[PDB]
Amino acid sequence: GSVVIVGRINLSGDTAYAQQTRGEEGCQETSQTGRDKNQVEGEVQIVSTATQTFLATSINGVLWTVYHGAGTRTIASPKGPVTQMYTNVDKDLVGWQAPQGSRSLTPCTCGSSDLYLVTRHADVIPVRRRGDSRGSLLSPRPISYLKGSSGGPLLCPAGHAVGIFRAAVCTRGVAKAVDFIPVESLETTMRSP
Ligand SMILES: COc1cnc(O[C@@H]2C[C@@H](C(=O)N[C@]3(C(=O)NS(=O)(=O)C4CC4)C[C@H]3C(F)F)N(C(=O)[C@@H](NC(=O)OC(C)(C)C)C(C)(C)C)C2)c2cc(Cl)ccc12
Ligand SMILES: [Zn+2]
Repeated sequence: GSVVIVGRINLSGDTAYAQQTRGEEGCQETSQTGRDKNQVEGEVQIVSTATQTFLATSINGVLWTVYHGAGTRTIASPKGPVTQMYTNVDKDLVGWQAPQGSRSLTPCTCGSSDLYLVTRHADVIPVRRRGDSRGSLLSPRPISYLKGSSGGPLLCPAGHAVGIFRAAVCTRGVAKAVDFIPVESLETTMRSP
């Protein structure tokens, strides 16, 4: 069964918003065939498997997501199922060639410590960088709020990609910090055989 795009999050205007593009009745048939003729748009895709939903971000012409979500699955497309270009189980990283219409985010180079996490609801949460792959939430949020948001981007104030949200540093149901795949790790993945 293929991963299916069910929505999108637009990050290029003055407003971050989500738009749902697929219901439940179509997801299952689209998953079995891997054929989805719906048009793609935006930097972030809301994707689903059998019973789980998460995010996928376009960076350097690749649509990236978490392995813990996608596994080795193909993604549904107008021509049929698309096989992964990249997979790093140790990094929890998967990638397919970006679909037509998906705009890629720019990798951040200003080395900002002030970061913004993008949720599946297109809510933008401020994060302070605490290392290469860690950031603390300025306002701690319960774990329940962050569920279904892995694969989404960490952005700098200029709106460039800093990382991909992978895990939360949880203490008694509260997420105090977030673990992310740095954008320099994605660049290493695209360069190595
Ligand atoms: C294949 O490799 C891997 C697979 N899986 C990994 O992590 C899994 C998935 C990830 C998760 O739930 N993702 C979220 C998520 O939203 N997932 S999802 O979209 O719901 C998914 C089910 C579709 C963003 C979370 C959200 F819940 F907050 N995990 C945690 O957030 C855990 N915290 C944790 O481990 O924090 C550290 C790292 C500090 C110990 C808690 C305790 C919350 C379960 C556990 C890998 C992590 C790393 Cl670093 C490297 C490789 C990994
Ligand atoms: Zn930047």
